Amino acid sequence: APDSVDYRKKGYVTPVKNQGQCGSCWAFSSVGALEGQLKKKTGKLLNLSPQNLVDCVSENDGCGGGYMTNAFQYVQKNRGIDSEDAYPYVGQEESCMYNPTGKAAKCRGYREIPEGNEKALKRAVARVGPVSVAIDASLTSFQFYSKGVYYDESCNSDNLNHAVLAVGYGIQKGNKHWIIKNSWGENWGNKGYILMARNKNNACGIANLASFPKM
Ligand SMILES: *C(#N)C1=NC([C][C][C]N2[C][C][C][C][C]2)=[C]C(C2=[C]C(C(F)(F)F)=[C][C]=[C]2)=N1
Repeated sequence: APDSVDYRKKGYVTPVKNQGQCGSCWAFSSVGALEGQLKKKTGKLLNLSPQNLVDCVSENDGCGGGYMTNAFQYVQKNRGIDSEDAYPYVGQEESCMYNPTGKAAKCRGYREIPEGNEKALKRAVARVGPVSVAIDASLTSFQFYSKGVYYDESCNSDNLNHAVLAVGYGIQKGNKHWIIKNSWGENWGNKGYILMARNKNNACGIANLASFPKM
């Protein structure tokens, strides 16, 4: 469709994951944006290791939460991130066991979308690929999402408490959206995904903490 993109159809997006009981959403957001850039740069991707991030990004709080920017900084400084197959997800924080022989991607830094600018976010998604985004995911209504374009007037754009991955944008039945990849399993939402309101005054803080890795 004109003025839309869906990166899942272009091979930039791996299967939806389940973080389990661990607060590693940021590690799944981060590996997601890295996966997209792997495909962009090399023509192929593989699953990258969230557990590598949870365990080794000491600036974040493991299963207590974190920021995607810190993970990108880590992959750059560490000269790599392992594959999921080299360093599998266990759902709790463990000692850092990074080994460069399982290295599957690299990072030369990151950029942040100007705060609150959805138009800038759309150009990022159009010109880069999948972009890491933070949202207010606290509402009951967010959690019980199944179909349509999500909008709730109660969403607080200043309460950013959950990390997700913007993998496209479009319009459905006259409602502009972002295609959002979550890490609560394929059972959640619509096969792991949520369509969130686009251009509805930065609904849920969608454009407030957006970043992508340079590769
Ligand atoms: C993700 N996952 C995640 N987890 C946490 C800790 C657990 C939060 N809590 C939410 C309600 C129900 C059960 C558990 C914290 C964060 C977090 C993420 C961000 C970011 F901006 F990066 F999106 C900011 C603050 C906290 N994410």
